Amino acid sequence: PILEKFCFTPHTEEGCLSERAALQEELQLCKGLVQALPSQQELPRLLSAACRLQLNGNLQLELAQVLAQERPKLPEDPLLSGLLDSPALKACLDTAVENMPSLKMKVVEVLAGHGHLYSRIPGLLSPHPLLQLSYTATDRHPQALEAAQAELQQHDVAQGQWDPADPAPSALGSADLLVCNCAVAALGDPASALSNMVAALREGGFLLLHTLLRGHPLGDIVAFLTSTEPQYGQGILSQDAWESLFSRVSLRLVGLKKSFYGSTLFLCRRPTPQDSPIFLPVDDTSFRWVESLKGILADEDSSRPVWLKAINCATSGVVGLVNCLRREPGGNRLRCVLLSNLSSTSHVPEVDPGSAELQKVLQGDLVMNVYRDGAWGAFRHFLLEEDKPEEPTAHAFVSTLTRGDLSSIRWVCSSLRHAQPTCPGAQLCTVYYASLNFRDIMLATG
Repeated sequence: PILEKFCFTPHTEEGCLSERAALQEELQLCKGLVQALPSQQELPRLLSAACRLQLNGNLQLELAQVLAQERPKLPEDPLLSGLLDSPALKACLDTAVENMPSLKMKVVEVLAGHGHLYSRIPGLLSPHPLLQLSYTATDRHPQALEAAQAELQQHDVAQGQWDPADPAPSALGSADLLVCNCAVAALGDPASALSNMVAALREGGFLLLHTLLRGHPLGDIVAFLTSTEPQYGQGILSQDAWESLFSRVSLRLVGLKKSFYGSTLFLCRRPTPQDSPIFLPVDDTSFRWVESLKGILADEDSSRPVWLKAINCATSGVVGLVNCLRREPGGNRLRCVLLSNLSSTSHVPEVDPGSAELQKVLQGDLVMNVYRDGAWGAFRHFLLEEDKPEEPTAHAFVSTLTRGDLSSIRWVCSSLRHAQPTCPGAQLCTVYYASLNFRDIMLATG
């Protein structure tokens, strides 16, 4: 079985990877070499080689090319691909999948050869049982991404010839989701590439963009490097620079995921033609709102989106209601807004049409808009940790978790922790040395 956890997820989060210890050590290593102009990781080795040839007046040429760095191993560096291995990628992909009028998803990757997302993205969508995915990876040159062609084949992907700078090919046409991995890939120009992508992006689609932010320590460090290649430097931009860049192409930022050192992950949704939205209260306890909603959904001719908003009670289950309604005919109009605060001291934002928050969520236009404890977010599914739970216990018994295999033998908590069976004529005894007999081997062996 697929084991998951149903967790709340803020739309905008900061300091995602701060918990990781290895990433902090990597940042310390990279800044140490940067200081005064050391690890098995590729990026610290690259900086060590840059400092090695010259402590001063280093050739941009010599640091740029060096053995063990010609490979695109930077994306394999934990610092650069930290967020992708984090749950932020899964949350963004779930957000993209959820807000689709159809059950099929069309995703295209730009500069896929360097991005390498083609290997990682398709796996994360396997847990969705009904989702059907059509993946296509595009890179500037045919020889680019020539390696790993078997890795592409094992997944249901297609090659590409699109270079983002030029207008998108008609073959890609309209796609639900665009993934770039701009952190490692090189874009000719930010505004031009964004214009081309938004041209390729369908109406109401999503643009998932991964970038390193300028003005941050690691951002400045990468800015110093790759100075030989101007295109990569243009990819590195300020957070406000990216925010302004999105607006110019009329692309609205639905969500943002940021790392503690500076690596960030942008998610944007192409605006859809503004339509007057219906409003229906869904907090009535008598459930008489079903008839009112039943009538509205009946008029399938109307294309007005319908907003079910519950604000009276945090326990209202409108989330599942809209989840089930969307599948049924005429469900494309449904969109949810719920205010569920778990703390009384927390305040409730106003959802009046005049108020700003409702306008902002309408502009975002996401199906799920759940506000809890001062942050707009939506519930998401994450695979839970594989390791079995363990706790300190005074009572435990040796058990073979899998019959017939000795490698499984491990200590497990014992029912004696409760000691209810103890009674007069029976007593509990500590065990210092426990012997093994033939029958024990026969049992463990299976």
